[PDB]
Amino acid sequence: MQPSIHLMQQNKLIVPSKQTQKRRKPYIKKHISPPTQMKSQWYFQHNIANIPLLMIRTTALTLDNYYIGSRQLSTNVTIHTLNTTYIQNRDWGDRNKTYYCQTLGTQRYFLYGTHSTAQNINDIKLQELIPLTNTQDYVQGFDWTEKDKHNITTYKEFLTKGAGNPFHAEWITAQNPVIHTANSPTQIEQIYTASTTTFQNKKLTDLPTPGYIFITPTVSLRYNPYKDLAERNKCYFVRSKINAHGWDPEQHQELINSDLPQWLLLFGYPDYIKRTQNFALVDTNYILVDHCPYTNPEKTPFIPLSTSFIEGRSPYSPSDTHEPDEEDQNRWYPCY
Amino acid sequence: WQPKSIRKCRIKGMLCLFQTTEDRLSYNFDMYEESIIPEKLPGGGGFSIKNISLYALYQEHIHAHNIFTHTNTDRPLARYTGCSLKFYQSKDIDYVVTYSTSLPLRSSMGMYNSMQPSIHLMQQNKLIVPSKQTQKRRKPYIKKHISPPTQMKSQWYFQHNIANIPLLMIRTTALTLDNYYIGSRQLSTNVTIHTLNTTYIQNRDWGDRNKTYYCQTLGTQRYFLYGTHSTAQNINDIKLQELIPLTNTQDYVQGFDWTEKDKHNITTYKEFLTKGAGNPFHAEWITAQNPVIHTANSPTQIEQIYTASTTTFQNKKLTDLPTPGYIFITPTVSLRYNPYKDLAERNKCYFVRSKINAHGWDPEQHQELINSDLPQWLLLFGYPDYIKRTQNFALVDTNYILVDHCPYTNPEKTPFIPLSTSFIEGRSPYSPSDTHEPDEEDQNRWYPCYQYQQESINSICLSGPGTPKIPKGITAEAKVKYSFNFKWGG
Amino acid sequence: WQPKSIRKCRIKGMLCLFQTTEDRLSYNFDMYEESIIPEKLPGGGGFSIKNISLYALYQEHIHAHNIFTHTNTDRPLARYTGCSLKFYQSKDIDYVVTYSTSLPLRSSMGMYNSMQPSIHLMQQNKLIVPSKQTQKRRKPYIKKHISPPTQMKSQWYFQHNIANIPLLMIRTTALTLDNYYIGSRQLSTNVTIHTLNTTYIQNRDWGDRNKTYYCQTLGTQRYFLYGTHSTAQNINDIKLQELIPLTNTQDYVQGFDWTEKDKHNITTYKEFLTKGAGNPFHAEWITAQNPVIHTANSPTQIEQIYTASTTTFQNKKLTDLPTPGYIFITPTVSLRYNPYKDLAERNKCYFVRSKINAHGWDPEQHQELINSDLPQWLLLFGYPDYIKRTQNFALVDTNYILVDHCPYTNPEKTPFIPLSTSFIEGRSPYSPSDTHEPDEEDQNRWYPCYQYQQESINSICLSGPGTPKIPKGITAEAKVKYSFNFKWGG
Repeated sequence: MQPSIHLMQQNKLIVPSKQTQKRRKPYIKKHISPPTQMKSQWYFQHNIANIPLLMIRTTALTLDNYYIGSRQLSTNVTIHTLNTTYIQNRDWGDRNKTYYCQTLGTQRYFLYGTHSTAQNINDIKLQELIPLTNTQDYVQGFDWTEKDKHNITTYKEFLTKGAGNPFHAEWITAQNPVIHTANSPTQIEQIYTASTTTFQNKKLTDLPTPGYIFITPTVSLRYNPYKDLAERNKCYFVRSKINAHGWDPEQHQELINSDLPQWLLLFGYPDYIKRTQNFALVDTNYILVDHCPYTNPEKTPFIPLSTSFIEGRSPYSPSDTHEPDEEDQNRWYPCY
Repeated sequence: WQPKSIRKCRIKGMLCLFQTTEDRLSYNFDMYEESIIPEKLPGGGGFSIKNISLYALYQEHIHAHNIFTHTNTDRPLARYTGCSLKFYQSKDIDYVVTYSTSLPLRSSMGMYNSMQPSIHLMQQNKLIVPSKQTQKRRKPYIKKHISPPTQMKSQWYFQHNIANIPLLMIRTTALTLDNYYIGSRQLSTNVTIHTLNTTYIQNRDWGDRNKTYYCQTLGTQRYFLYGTHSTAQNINDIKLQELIPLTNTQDYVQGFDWTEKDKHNITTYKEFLTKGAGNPFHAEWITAQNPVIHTANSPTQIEQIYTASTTTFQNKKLTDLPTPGYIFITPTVSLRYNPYKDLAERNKCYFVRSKINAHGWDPEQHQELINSDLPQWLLLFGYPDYIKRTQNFALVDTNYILVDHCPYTNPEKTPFIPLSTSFIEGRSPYSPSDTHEPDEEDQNRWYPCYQYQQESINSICLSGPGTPKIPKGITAEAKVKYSFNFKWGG
Repeated sequence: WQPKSIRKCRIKGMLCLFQTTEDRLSYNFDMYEESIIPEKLPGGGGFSIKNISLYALYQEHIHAHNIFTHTNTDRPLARYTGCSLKFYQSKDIDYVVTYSTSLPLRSSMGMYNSMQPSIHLMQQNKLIVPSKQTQKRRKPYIKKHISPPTQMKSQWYFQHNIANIPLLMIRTTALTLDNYYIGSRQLSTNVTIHTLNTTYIQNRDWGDRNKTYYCQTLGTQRYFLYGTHSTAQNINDIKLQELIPLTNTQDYVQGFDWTEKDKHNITTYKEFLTKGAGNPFHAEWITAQNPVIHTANSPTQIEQIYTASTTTFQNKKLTDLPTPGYIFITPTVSLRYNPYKDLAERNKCYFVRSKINAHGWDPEQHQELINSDLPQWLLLFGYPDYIKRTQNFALVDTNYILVDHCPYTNPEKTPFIPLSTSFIEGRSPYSPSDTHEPDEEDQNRWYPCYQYQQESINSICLSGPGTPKIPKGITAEAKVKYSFNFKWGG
């Protein structure tokens, strides 16, 4: 149905716009025969009521700006994506359950935001970090120094109230430094239950497991349809409401596409899935994924992210509403 | 002796000829669509060279831009009959086309020079495509039948035997029949060209933290440029503490005075030269907005002086340097040029390496890569892209730079040397006004180099007749529909 | 621009298409006439692939099978016009023909599969030649004119420049339009196939006097087959002295009991295994006419036992071996198969090396040499000869063996493994009944190998539709007269 492949289809009909071309009569008229199965005999009411008589396929295009619009700075489209090398947990949307980016073996890993001005990773103080500990909540978090502001008496209240959104505008893009580690905040729980005021001498390296890496949640890929083909690229849906890792299909192997380049391959695929499979919620229940080796920055599996979600704004609100709307305050997680 | 089974087969698809813009007016498109163009950087080209081959058509079908009327599977025999081209009218730009079917179909230096639109119209057997704005036709396309190449006879051939042989070569470029000799807001034809001041900037070795930059070397003595904030017009009273030497390139750093010693943790003047170094090409020094003094100082002399005593500079004057000569010399000058006042009695252009510690602007690479007998606005057109496609130099964009000789400017220097306005005003290329500083990527490449010639040589081309002066920030498309007739067999 | 002197020249001669027989029904003839076929061994083939070239015609003239109307001496220029073929009717067999003149004329795996007569008739642009018995025509030959290859134009060429280029490719096979789905004495369609019992015979390393043969190796334990003459059905009371181990292959030896110690000058049980070894594939053990017991004995255990004491075996029982398990396992089983009950939902066939000490019947040589989606009676047809001509393996006949997978037999084993009736009944191939023992030459090759698959895979092909079931011991000829038109020049 994508227009550029649609024109190649035989027995087509183009309708030039009045701006593109001025015709003598502003309409194209044709006679269409009945379906070849339906003979020219008589039938009852409510016996041919639901039988289709004519099926119309239409799409929009522009014969003038075929390969490029006008203000289009370039063809060179930027695609935001989840950093799938470290964000592998598909279970979001729970106040009670903390969010771990990935689980290697039986150890969970977490992302921590900090405001440290020192580039060293070992001197960053444990008080300054702002753990995620949740999703679905567009909350930016705050430092341990803000203990008095939110009526905090213990670090448990800090994690319940001072939790920050990993996907928040100040952390999704890594505008502020964010550190991935194997901290397992239960370790900090034990440390401050032993003594919470002793954190003045607690350093980032004192955690039982080493590894403190600046890992951004999302990266901006650069892509180009003229440089992209279809030697192996593929796309499909995966559930977003399960506590399982990996981005492989587990739902329906009949709902995998492949042998077209990305700009064609994506076209109409979500709506097709909506109409054919009738999944639980489609929009809210799960998410779409693809595999494309033809981007400048490439990750075996990919994962779109609208610019609105990356810049911290509700969808389809261009610039005026800089914060997520009232309705989506309880759904701000990677979702269709 | 026709084969047993034949099947008529057509190939129908839309081919995007070029997407051009003001900042990308005179570059070859078809070598840029294969390569990824970074976002927020205008690309494309105002002219394209097409070598349509059967393997190229199959590759296009892989990208899903065309269809086959009948598949060629298990029919190795092939037979070519001819092609039909439908040139669609662009909405707001004008393009002319021409096609050839000779034996070699090898692009040459003369062909790319002749690709410039005003000389392209003079070429015989042309075809103009008026834009819808320029003229409203009955049918918004020009259709013609093109015979196969005259060498390729009408016999049968194998698959992957005529795969790479060209069947049709298309030459296209953009123009504007209305604003032929001038755009509209074009204040005048009177184009300004920034150039390196080649009378004193003669060293071609940039891009080294360790090695200082000397503008020129006469005999065995090196000369250096120093920036100062002195408010006195006298050249002898300017204090030695106030000067800000260059001592480096490739670093967009503006420098600071000796009075700022405490700010950057400076204990010796060596730390001053390592940290307080300034870019000679910086926006506050390239244009000579602030005074800059050329001399034969040889900063090792100042090294000796302050190793003797650094605090004694309160009584050290500019004239105390062992070698005299302190001249206000701007790094770059703005020439005024006019294509109607310029001819081709001796002008010439060529490339020279930018990564060697040698002086002079003469060619030393390839005497076969010199052009001459056309005026500048024609002579430059497509010349860089020609060099990219033909010679395959090391990096082209980064390895070296282009130079010309033109006696027809108001201010004239035997050899010249473009400089895009972006590089002169201290901004990354193709960023119009918002990003006033060089980007993150080019912080380690801010030296005179081909990635900073772009807009200047493009404007030199643009000043010539027939250039499509479109509004800034808009992109113009040009689509062509191709129908190749084939007959698979076997 | 015709040459100065031309001379019309024809080439007339008789070409023997194939001489087939029941035991040689589905092999390519034209690769066997070049090689010497030993006397008293039927040869030929039921189908032939012909690549008639000018050099081939000259070679035929060297053998004096044709004539030239006019000599080509001192006339290097050549011109081809066309060929006329006269297909003579065979006396008592039916053959169909087809011809192609494409560019490559390279035989493929699909072509040789499609060569089987019942699928060959379905091919378009065919030609049937009824036998004189089947039908009496007015003129006992079919004559047609065949155009030159469509790539070869009607221009002039040099000698030894078109010498090796094919001019005409002939595909032929034998059939019988009368007995299409069944012969005559054919008791039934219900063909019996002997096969190696692959559930326990899994070792592919045969043909070594020094190395003993183990049927299979589970983990690190080897299993062996033992023949005995015990008249008691109990498996635990069978005495250890009565067993006759294999301990070798490639030797058609039946073995003997420990009681025959004196006959062969045996002093120790090592001499018993060196001399009293028996062939597991021998006529009295392959079919399990005499009981044979599979076990995990590992004869080194018996070595230890008799080195401790050899005369104490009077009290040694079969159960005293360190590892239990004594199963009556026949080396080969007779499957029943039917082409009308067999399809192609998953069946497959391929070759595997027979001269390696490795287990399993999976392919490890070439995944490009697997066939599948045809029923067995088609799938096997011409496949060995195709492999001979295309891959040029080490020895084909002796180096390795063929295997298939077919779930459609009454008794079914994931992988299968033909075995000609001759090898199962202990006789040399192609010797019907007179020579009851393997010949002198094959005394040192009597192991499962391609030289013993012949009649079985041939019978599998024969069971299919359209096979010319001729009487045993008769040979059928098929002669074709070819007339090539040429024009020498110079």
